[PDB]
Amino acid sequence: LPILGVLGGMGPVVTAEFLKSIYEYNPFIDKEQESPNVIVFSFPSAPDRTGSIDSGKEREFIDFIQVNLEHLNKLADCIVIGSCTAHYALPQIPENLKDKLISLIKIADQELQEYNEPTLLLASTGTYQKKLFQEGCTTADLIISLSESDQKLIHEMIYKVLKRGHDPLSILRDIEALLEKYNTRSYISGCTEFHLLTKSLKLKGIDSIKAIDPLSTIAQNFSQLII
Amino acid sequence: LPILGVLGGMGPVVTAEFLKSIYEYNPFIDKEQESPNVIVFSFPSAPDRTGSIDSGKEREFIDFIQVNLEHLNKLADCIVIGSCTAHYALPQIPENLKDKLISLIKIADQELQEYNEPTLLLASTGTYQKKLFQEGCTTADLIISLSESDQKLIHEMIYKVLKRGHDPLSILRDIEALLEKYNTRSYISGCTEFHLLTKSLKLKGIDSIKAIDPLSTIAQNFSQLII
Ligand SMILES: *[C][C@](*)(C(*)([O])=O)C(*)(*)(*)([N])C(*)(*)([O])=O
Ligand SMILES: *[C][C@](*)(C(*)([O])=O)C(*)(*)(*)([N])C(*)(*)([O])=O
Repeated sequence: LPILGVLGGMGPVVTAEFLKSIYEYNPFIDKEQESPNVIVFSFPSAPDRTGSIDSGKEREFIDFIQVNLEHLNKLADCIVIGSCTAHYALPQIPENLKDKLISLIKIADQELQEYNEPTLLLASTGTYQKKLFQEGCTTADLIISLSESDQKLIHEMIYKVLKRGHDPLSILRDIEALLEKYNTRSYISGCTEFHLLTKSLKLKGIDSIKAIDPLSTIAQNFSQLII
Repeated sequence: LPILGVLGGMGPVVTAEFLKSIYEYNPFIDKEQESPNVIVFSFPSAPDRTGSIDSGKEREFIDFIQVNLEHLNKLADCIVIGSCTAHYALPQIPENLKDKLISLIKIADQELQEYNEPTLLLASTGTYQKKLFQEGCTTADLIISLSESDQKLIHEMIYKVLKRGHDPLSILRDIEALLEKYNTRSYISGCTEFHLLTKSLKLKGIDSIKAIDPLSTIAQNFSQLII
């Protein structure tokens, strides 16, 4: 009966891998009928998120979301947007469409409250420009913001490696480096692509790092979260 | 602009992995905007397909499809059902809903015509009961039907291993065995789960076997097939 709608494609590789996680972390006992009921709107054609801010038409982007939320509100019970940045348009949307919503920022916020140690916000320059975490989280004093320099190095990783579907473990060495620099053993997948990393770490059984990955957190607690 | 709708979840593991293939086999050059626009209805709760035939209510199952096709006809340009068996309900659906459809049986049929050697139809007992390939394919004389005995051994693989998300390569030895028995170096993923195998073979670079996997064939030729 209960159905999740996912407005994704903003990271189509991640979008796919996220759905894969949902069934990985909710494997049925006897019958498939048991398993999670998901709807995925995978639209890569969504106007570039970090590039919609740096041009005149954020107007075009907000429309995209509104249109697709109007659809998903009918077909789903709960709704998730598979892009953190993308949440920046939610001020502009009428409150009725956001009734079913589950903020990736709120999920990250709760996770960080329980973990309760300083944690590095891994996000692109454009994700940071929107200040979604600094405004949105109650646990904001525990968030370590990257330097503008390192935000661009993370922009490289996301777009040049992760988004292109290459092995997430390749960037691991560069991420371990940052973690020592900013002096934590933990990260927030500000940019959703780090769902891909989060998995690859768990797969390798590398427990040295604590990952606050909202998409993992959703997948795992699907049975609870979806009403 | 062009959008594919996928009525899936009949194999939720496959459904996820299929979407992953779409982006694996259509990796963008410069911008993600380029990439494939997909909608996925992943509903595991679809009444058991092989078990809907062996009870009174195939009536319940046909409704499920019709309802979801009515939806997808609005939101998509082309439509695919992520289950071969599931095509057995298409006689009962009004022709207007099937205007956008892409038959997994037709795709398998074309592929087999070009390959043009005897090829083993790997499918469950229930998939066979519906005789979808024997009636649907023009290339039907090239299809080698499994023995009823071996259909149940494939039922085991599908449900006990593949559907439960375990490594598809584990069954490989048992599949190589069948291929030698029925005396081919080729197979048809009658049951869609063998998308999972098809990938795992390609990943390993095992070219000894020729796989007629419709879901691979769709993913690869997305740019062409979707109008
Ligand atoms: C901005 C990035 C994206 O996917 O468009 C990032 N993954 C995000 O939104 O969190
Ligand atoms: C019957 C099986 C299923 O997925 O329900 C098989 N994968 C098929 O339909 O091809």
